[PDB]
Amino acid sequence: AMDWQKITEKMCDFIQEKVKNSQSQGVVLGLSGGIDSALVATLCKRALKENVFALLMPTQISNKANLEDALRLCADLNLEYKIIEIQSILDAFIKQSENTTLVSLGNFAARIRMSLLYDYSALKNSLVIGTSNKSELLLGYGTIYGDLACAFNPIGSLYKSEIYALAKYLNLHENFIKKFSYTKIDEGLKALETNDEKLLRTLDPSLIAMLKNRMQKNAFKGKMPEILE
Amino acid sequence: MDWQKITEKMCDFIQEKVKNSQSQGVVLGLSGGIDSALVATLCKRALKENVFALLMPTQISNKANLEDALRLCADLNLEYKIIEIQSILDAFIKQSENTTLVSLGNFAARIRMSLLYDYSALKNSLVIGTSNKSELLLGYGTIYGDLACAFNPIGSLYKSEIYALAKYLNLHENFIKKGFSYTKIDEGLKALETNDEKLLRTLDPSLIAMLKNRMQKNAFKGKMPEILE
Repeated sequence: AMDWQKITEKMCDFIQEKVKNSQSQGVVLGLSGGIDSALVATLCKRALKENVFALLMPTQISNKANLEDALRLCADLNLEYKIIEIQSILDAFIKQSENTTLVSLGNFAARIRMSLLYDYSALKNSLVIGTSNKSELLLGYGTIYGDLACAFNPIGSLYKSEIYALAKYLNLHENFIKKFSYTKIDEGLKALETNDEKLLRTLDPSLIAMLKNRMQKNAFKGKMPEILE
Repeated sequence: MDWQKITEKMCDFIQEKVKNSQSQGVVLGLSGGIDSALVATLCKRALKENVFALLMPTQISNKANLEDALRLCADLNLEYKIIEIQSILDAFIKQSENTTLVSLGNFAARIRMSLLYDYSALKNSLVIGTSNKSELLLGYGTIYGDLACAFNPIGSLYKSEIYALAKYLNLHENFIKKGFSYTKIDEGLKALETNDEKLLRTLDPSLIAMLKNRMQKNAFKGKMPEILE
């Protein structure tokens, strides 16, 4: 357990600092209906008031709780937004692809969202604020140039488990929390990162072997392209 | 300067990235420009059969760029695919609220990077970049567009050096047409980078003011997103 009031203020400062030190007037984020997203949208409204904009980009719109939740948020925060259903763009890429896996579909969709976010950011003279947490950053869940693309990110050093607790501190709607203590994954991640050789022996070796396996093979995502000299 | 040695250094580099990777080879975008063609030439020398190119013009009618790119592929025995992207592009534009030559170009660049990344998964390969140092310093490229790649062998060579190296490697003349010399821009860029206060007083101040103005406002393209701590 830690100091959320102080953490929150630190984050708002940081957000304000990026916008003041920039030629931009505000930020835009993608808002999917997940806890990270909603957290970042909350902080942004606290920090920037009217200068916030969200794109909601599901691939299909029918009856997904995610959209319900996303929209209930936008209305609640008085956040300006636009729903853009991306199946069409996605179909057009798929027709040019020679591979038809789901993984391939997810990667496209992630980069379609980044392209739209960036297009709107030029429109609105704004920065793109990232929403990846430290767990997903260490494990390389994201797509490079996908949801990993942004100008900055206030929550990139908080583990998933910390996100939950922070969200609870800020009274985010319960649907975010539904769908403090660290999970086993987060604790192993944290132990490895802080070389807590002490907790490490406590933990399950098979788990650690996989946590190590992931971060190793996906480290290139946190790095710039290597230019030869 | 010593092209034979530079060539061999680059081939080593390219081989070193593929060996040290889970990947079997590389894939690049091939537009018909000198950088591209140069990189494709190096790749075939370095990796033989393990190279693949995507040619993604926005429209296909009778552009010399396509002729030149295809002439290259056949001549190098490079495996490739032509993907005309105007459909994907129409699909984005339809969701955009800001029509602008700049807006289009950016979508186009990010479409190409998405297809490159998709084919790279398909072929279990890395995406090799093709930006030269001049374009890197001046911030011509699109972030997460043509700036997105795993690595880049030519990112430290100025445009003027590209031309000379190309001439050394006997690239088809159409690339060169459209004892070497640096352009004014490149020499100013080089002078600034290497703090040659000596050549600097030689040069035109208006030029330098602009070179400085560019690199300053586009330095964020060479940097990762800033995460708050």
